[PDB]
Amino acid sequence: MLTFALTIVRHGETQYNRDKLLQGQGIDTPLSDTGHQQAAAAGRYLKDLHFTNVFVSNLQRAIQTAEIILGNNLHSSATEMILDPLLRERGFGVAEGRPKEHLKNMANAAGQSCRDYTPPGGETLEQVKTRFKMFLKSLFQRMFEEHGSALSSVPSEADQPVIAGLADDGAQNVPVHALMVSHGAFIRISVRHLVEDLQCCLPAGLKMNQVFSPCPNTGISRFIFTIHREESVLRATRIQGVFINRKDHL
Ligand SMILES: [K+]
Repeated sequence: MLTFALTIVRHGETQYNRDKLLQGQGIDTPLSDTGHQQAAAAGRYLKDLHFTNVFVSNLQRAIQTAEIILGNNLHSSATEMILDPLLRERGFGVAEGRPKEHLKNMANAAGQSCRDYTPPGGETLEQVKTRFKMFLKSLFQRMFEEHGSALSSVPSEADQPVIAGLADDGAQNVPVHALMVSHGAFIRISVRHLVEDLQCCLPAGLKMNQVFSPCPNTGISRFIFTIHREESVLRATRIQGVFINRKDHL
């Protein structure tokens, strides 16, 4: 009954990103000069889209990116930025602020692979995914409550959106449109949840290696959700991937 677009953007570069140090929930660094530039370029790229809703993590690097994107936007000045701590980066505990290479050493020393390993004080992959699941539940409820004017009884075929390599791909006739600004590990985990764990459609020519790749700073992804209410429970009946980790603006 409600169809809405979700655009997902990773925050712009920090000095930690540049120096390849792990950045989680505890070190609240700002954008570097490079990050400010990347955020402005993403803001210019998305400037002609109306974001009816905006959600950002509580972390400064993400808040700044969201602020720059909205400042550059030509349609969304009345949209409030909602801070949601559920969008924070995966926690890395004692590994945070150490070279990403140190995490690999810790994994090795502990006998597990980089994928199985969670450092002390850190979050496991399932814990991060649970946060995204909670975010989705909150997102659906908020979109549904606010966009009664957009609700429709008309069902469609799971055919492909128009993807022309432009900023509005897949959203040309989708007026309800949320922006989500978050973090690389969180987004990667979230994308895999959407694609693998849920019923999901992916367009012609999109390689799975791309779908599951790490997101660059200000890399942009897009999904279209169709949600239904049954027994007062909201559920996604269709999730359509449009593009993943796009960085044409860079
Ligand atoms: K699936």
